[PDB]
This record gives sequence, C-alpha cells and structure tokens, in this order.
Amino acid sequence: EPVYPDQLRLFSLGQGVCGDKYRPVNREEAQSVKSNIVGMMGQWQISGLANGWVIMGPGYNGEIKPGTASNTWCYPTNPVTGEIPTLSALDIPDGDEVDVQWRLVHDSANFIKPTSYLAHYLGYAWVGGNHSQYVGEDMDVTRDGDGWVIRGNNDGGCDGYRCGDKTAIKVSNFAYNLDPDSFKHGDVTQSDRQLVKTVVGWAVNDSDTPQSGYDVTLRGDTATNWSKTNTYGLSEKVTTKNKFKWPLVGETELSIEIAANQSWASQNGGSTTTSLSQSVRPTVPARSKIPVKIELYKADISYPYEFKADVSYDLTLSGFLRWGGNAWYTHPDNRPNWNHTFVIGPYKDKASSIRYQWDKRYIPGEVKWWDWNWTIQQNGLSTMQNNLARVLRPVRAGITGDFSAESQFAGNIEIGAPVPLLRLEIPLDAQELSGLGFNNVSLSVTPAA
Amino acid sequence: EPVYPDQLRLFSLGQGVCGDKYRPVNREEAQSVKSNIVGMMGQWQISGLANGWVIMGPGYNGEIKPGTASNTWCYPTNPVTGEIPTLSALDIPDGDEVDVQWRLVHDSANFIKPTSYLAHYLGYAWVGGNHSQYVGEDMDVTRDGDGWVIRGNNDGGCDGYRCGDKTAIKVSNFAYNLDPDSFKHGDVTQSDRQLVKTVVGWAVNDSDTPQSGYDVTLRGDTATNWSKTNTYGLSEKVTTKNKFKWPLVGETELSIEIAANQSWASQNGGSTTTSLSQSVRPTVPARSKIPVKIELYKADISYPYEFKADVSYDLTLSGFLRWGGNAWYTHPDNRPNWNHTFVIGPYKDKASSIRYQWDKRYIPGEVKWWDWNWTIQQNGLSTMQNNLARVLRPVRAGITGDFSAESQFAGNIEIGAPVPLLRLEIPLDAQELSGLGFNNVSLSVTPAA
Repeated sequence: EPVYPDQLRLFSLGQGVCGDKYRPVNREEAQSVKSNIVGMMGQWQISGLANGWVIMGPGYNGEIKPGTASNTWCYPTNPVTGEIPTLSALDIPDGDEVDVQWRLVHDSANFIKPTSYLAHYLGYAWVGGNHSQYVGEDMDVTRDGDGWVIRGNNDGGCDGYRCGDKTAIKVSNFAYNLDPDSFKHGDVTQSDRQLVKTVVGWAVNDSDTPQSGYDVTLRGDTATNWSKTNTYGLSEKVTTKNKFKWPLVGETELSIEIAANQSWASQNGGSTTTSLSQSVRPTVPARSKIPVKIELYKADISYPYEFKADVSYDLTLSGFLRWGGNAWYTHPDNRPNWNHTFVIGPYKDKASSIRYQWDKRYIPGEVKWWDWNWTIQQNGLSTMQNNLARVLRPVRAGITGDFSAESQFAGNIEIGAPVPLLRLEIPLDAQELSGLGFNNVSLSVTPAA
Repeated sequence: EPVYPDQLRLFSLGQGVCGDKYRPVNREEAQSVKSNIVGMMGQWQISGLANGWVIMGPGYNGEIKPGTASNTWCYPTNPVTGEIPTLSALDIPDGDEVDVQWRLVHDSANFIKPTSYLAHYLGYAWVGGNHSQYVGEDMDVTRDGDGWVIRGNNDGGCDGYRCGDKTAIKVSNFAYNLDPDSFKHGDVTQSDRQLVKTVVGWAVNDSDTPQSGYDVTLRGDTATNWSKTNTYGLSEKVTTKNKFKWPLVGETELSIEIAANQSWASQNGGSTTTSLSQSVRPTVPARSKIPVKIELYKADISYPYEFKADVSYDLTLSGFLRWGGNAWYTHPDNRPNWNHTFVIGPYKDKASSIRYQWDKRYIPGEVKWWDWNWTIQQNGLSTMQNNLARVLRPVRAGITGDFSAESQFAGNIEIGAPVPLLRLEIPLDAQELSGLGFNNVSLSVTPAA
C-alpha cells in the first residue's frame, strides 16, 4: 500500500482540510515520498500534513515539523492501485541505425517475448510459431521496408480455428531523441589554461565631489574553434527537442550551442564568435583614482564524450481477436481482424498510450479502447504490471565521439583601492590585442541607466 | 521581469481563482518556464492558467491548450525580485579527501575570489594579501585541522588602520551525500545469462467444469554474490541519506541495497539470499491439462561505476568590520572584530542561510543579521547576484569504482495451449535443484483472489 507520488494533490481549504474524496498525508507517508513532495513546492512554501504537522519547501531542506497551514497535501481515500513500475533503461550499444534496430528487434527476452505476451493478454490469437506450445516463441523476424514484422512461424501445418492466421507485431516509425542530461566524458586528453595578458589602468575622479552613477563597460569579441567526431552512423538521425549549451569541464570555459530539430552529425564543429560584456559601476571618492584590471585568457580542452538518445517507436498488433477471450471494450466474439497501434514513447493521444488507458482504467468514460481492468481479472494485477513494465521499459542508444575546443575570453573587470589624485587612463593597443585574438575591444565610461 | 518558478503557488478554488494576494499566471509567462511548472505537476495533472487557458502535467508532455480546471497556478502580486541565479554544478573528480578539498578551496576563480568578494561586500576588512591591490589575491590557503583557512598574506609591512589584521575565510565541516540518481556505468565488462535449467510439467484440470480462479506459485531461495571496489578514500566519509536498490543494468536481475548513514567504503560486498515468487493464473478448460514452464537462470555482470556526492561545508568569515562601510544590520562603526558562519549546502537555520536572508530582505522583522538591501545599494543588484551565485554554486564530487554481481533467478511461469486429457504434475528434484544453488523451492496451488 505504498503512496504513489503522482496521485498526491495539494489543496487550499483550511487547516487540515482536503478536497472532496481525498484525505491528509501523514508525516510517516510524507517521509517515504519526501523527495517527490518537496519537488512540487515553492522554495519557501509551507504545506500542511495530518495531525498538526507540516512539510517545508526545498529552501528548508524539506523539513517536516509541528505546525499549521491553510493548504494541505492530500491523497486519495480510494487510491488507484497497481501502477506500472518504471524499470531502468535498456542501454543499446552505439552503432549504425540498423545495428541498433537489429539488436532490439531480435531480443527475445527483452522485446519479442514481452510484446508478444502483451498481444496475447489483449486477446490476439495465435501469437507464436507452430513449433512451440508457448507464446512468443519460434517467431520469424522479417524486415518490411522501414519497420520490422514479428510473426509466429507457419512452416508445416497448424491445428486450431484459423490457427494459420498468426498475429503480426509490427515495429516501425523509429526516432532517437538525444538526452542532454545524460552527458558524460572520459579522461580529459588535452587541458591547459594560459593568461595571455592583463589590461591595467585607472579611472579618475578629478572633482571635489565623489562619483558613482557611471558604468564602466568593456566590449569586444573573441572566438571559439571547436570540433566533435561521431564514431557511428546513428548520429545522422538523432535530434534534440530544444537547443542547449555544451557542458563545462575543468576550468576553461566555452560558448557552444547545439541546435534543436537538426541532426547531430550535421553539427560537427566550427568557429563561433563571442561578445565581451562586463560593466562595473565603481564609486570613486573626489580627487582620486582606482586601479582597474582585466585578465585575458586562452584555454583548450579535449575529451571523449557520450550522451544517451532515447529510442521511441510505434508498436502495431494485428491479427484476429479470440472468441470469449478478448480485451477490447465492446468484447466482440465475431473474430474481428483487429489492427491496433500503441506508441512507445512520448504521449501522442489517449488511444496510443498504454500508460494513459491503464491509469484511467477506472473512469468508465475513459475506457474507450482496451479494457485494462479485464486483463487484470483474467491474469492478475501482478502479471499485468510486470508484463507492461517490460514493454514500456526505456530503451536507450549511446551516442559517442570526440570533443575538442579552443577559446579565448576575458576575466572580470576588477577595481582596487582608491588612491589620492569619471575618466579612464588605461592604454589599449587595438593592434596588439587583435593579434592575440581579441577584436573591437573598447572601454566606455557612460552615465548609469 | 521574469516569473520565478519557485514563487508559484497552486490554489484549489475554481477556474481562475487564486488565493488572496496572488494572481493567475498567464500563457506567455507559463511558456517561459514551462519546464519548471510541468516539473512541479503530477503526471496526469491539469492545472488552470489565466483566461480559460490550461497547462497539463508531464504525462501529457506538459501541453498548453484552452481548457478549464478547478485548481489554479498562481503568482504573487508582489514577488520578491532579483533571485540569486542558480549556476551549473561544479564537478570535481574523485580522489582522496584532502585532494578533493584542495581542488575546491585552492580554486581562485570558483572559490577564493568569490568568497573573498563576499567578505569584502559584507564589510570585512583587508581581504587580500599585501602583494595585491585587488581583493581576493595573494591569498595563503592553510590546513586548519580538518578545514582550511584562506587569509591574506602578511609578508612585509602594510599601510592602513590595523591592516595586519587580515580577514580569514575558514572552510570546514565537509559533508558528502551520494546521489543514487547520479549513477553512471562504463563499458559492461563481463555480462551473460546462462539458462542453467528449465523445469517442465503440466497442470491438470481433473474436472468437466472448466477450472479457473486458482493461481500456481513457485517459491524458493537462491543467492546473489556481489563485490565492489572504491578507487579513492573520499569514499570513507560519504553516505546516502536514505537506502536504495542498486540499479539494474542489462538483463541480469539483482537484489542489492545500500544502507543509509553507513560509509560507502564499508559496504563493499557480501552474499545476500534472495527469494523467488512467481505466479500465473491458468484458466484450464474441461478435462484438460496445460504445459507449464519455468526457466532458471544464472547471470553475472561487471562494469566500472560512478555516482556523485554533493559537497557541503560551513563558511566562516571573521575579521573586523570596516568603518563607514559595513553591512551588519545594526551597522557598527567601532570596528568590532566580527565572526560569522554561513552553511553552504542544505538549509540549517536562518542566521546561516544566504538564500533565506536574501529572499526575505524586504520583510523588516526578518532582517536580523546581514543587511542585504544595503549591499545592493552599495554594489548594484546585478553585481550582488553574480557574486552570491558563484558562492552558492552546487559542488559535486564524483565517486568511482568497480562493481560485479553474480545471481540466479527464475523467469516467469509460462503456460501453454490447453490439451485434451487443480493438481500439478511438474516434478521437482530437490537435490538437483539444491545442487545448482536453488533451495527451498516448491510449487503451491491456491485460490486466485
């Protein structure tokens, strides 16, 4: 009877008052899911729990102590049970795309067997070859254009009504979305950082009155020459939902961003240029000057990287539905030749979401596709969870290569101790800085605004 | 004027209804933070925005479309401005404790400079050695028991009231909490699952009445032998707040768990027996028997692992407060020798929490220590934000080693096509099975419920 974070619900109805049909989560429970509750709160928020206890936002390390609050963390009085576990991803080794599909589609234990049992549990008939008495066994795996078809082998002769019409399991419409959070790198091959130059000088306040309201700003541009290899071909078909900054490693800093909805192998490197945008606002006492320093750098890195790409695809089951032993909601007995497709990956619509239908299996208005509750009474809550936990298991391919970058950048503008005497007195040799890789470098003393 | 995700508050009062002193977040605002709002929502949760618009939970891919809901995502009508930015973590490689601490503390850019400036901005005097005009330079970092002290060098003479009384930045009381989520693993060295045996038999329905409503269940014991190495000593002082199961890699199922509050290096292996409890619900027709199968495996895995430990510590600033330029709330001008600790990491209390004091700087009765608003007027909001961001930047140390496991388990109980002719006639050789490492194995038949 564990509490399912995702069923929790926050209410604002007074001390210890839950919305209708829910009840308060007590500390004991709050403790077991502490991580998930704090994660849904504001930094300094205080929400109430049962029997004079409260739980605090991450700002408070999620402390749970005695207290009162007008809002309450509530949980269903009649909790929906048997959620589908989320197993750890099945890592597929990088390779060419076919290398990846092959390894997935021919995996008996992790794919063929479990998707087959699904079709079987749903109601499809003859999901297995004539050479086995068990389901998901003796199955030919045939290529069919882009997708793959998995059917029971007919070789020889079978015996049973329409036993000759084996169920097909079509796998198609593959996509590989790169997960920027799975970044990882090896031994930092090349690494080093040099101080190519320090720009020094003064800012002066020639008056008898001190000065504040003036921003000292330094602008200019520099560059970063980078490159990344892509050991395999799958790279050509992997994309990111949204752009991102390449992770920092070591000390050296970089300015690199990968585009979204664009191939990973098409963004193999290049030379981009960066701005310089510091703007300090120092106070200089009348008849005085502060020393101002600016350090210029040049560093570079080399290291093997590795990101993970989530593999998603369409699962299509087609054959005919059993007699007095079916899971469609109408429960046909005319052996209709059904054709359904679930999407194994991000939500698309209710019809294709095993997870959706399964989690709303109790709101009658929602059960418009598969009667998940029926499969549960037929095989038992466990067999169903486990079966689905395998089919919905996260499949991931690894994308690897080499990374190397060279960049130049400025440190911060630093001001020192004022000294007895706003205008600047710091020499810039536009020519020289340029030679070192710093362009249109300039320093502006301008009124604050 | 960005919306601060962590200032959001959910109310359950009806379409568009926010609690007092709060207003409904609109589309555009919801857009710019979509990632965070959807990350604070239950999987299938649907919450209202302004003007009949609704934002959906993560299970729905966080979709924003026209809709109505009972609860509303709200925002303050007077938010606290200028939140301290949260930078990207600073990853430090594995190594012995001192080495890890050294790499953090001896870091000028990420540590010395930022913490020095903090002390400078707060009013501490002489935060730098007399070899540099700039704050945070010519700093001597010395070992002070278990901590470290960063104090300005004193060689030679100095010039300034009590300038020989350099402020000291003392870093101490380090803690390291391993993040079970940070888990990563290299190339799977050893890996493979041998089918050591496959028990086969039949389940017979001695009646004319098609029996069902009873489930067959296998049960017994078998061991899992695991070992792991810890490359460095940082391990001896790291823990986990709560226990956890070791992550599943490949197919080889395991059952192993790390205890909480037990040094990582003290849990390097052992042999832990694991049970086995499969079960199926065979619906067998009249006068019939079905073939049942149970494959028993043996698999082993080996791979280098790596987690991440969050580094926390106390930061104490001590020196005297500058005259006419100070930030303690009472603003002393008697150059008192001050002493103060900040806890850099999880929350501990108000006095030692920069984030708290910063977010509550506009509540008069909350300003009992440092006057943050002062520093803003003294250096500018942007300068203060960037400094505190560097100072509060998350620091994670990496934990590494090798892991290897060898276990045994049963696959699911599979059943086949019922055949013309509940008791089980599946033979179990206790001795054979015990000789293969499978003990107390048995098959029971009981009422499905």
